[PDB]
Amino acid sequence: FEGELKTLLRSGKVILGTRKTLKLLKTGKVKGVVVSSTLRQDLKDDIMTFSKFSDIPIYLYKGSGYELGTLCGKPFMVSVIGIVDEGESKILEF
RNA sequence: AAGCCCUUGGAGAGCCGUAACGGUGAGAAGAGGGCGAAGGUGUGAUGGGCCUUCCGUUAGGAGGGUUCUCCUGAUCCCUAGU
Repeated sequence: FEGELKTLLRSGKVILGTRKTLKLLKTGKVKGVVVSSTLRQDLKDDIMTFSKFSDIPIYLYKGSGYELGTLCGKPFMVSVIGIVDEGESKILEF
């Protein structure tokens, strides 16, 4: 997973944070979403509800928002990642 | 006003902020808003009560003024922190 995520952020277009990627999910404008396991429960089952209405891949990350933020290189936590453009990586088949 | 809420917005190797601790992608600053102390300002009140002058000096009667610019201040009151 980390191999594709390295390539995804190098060339693709990405959205960090719950609020911005939650609105795009309701209108069906994200290719895919990855969720860390430490996200708040009220927001996690909102992701799962709106995902069944549009057939968008959902990936459940094992770690927390801190080692998900560190993978992106961003100095603080990111709990939800919205994939709006794959770029050239091969992540969207998961 | 503090505090807590609501839309928008989208930040980092940084920004915002306190008397201090601090806050932030689980969404900061910036823009607008909602609920919101003690008190204050009007009305209550050409009502009083306060200072004062003159006459008759019995009973009383007839007038005048009650404005303006600042400072300090609780161990009383309400409001948030830690």
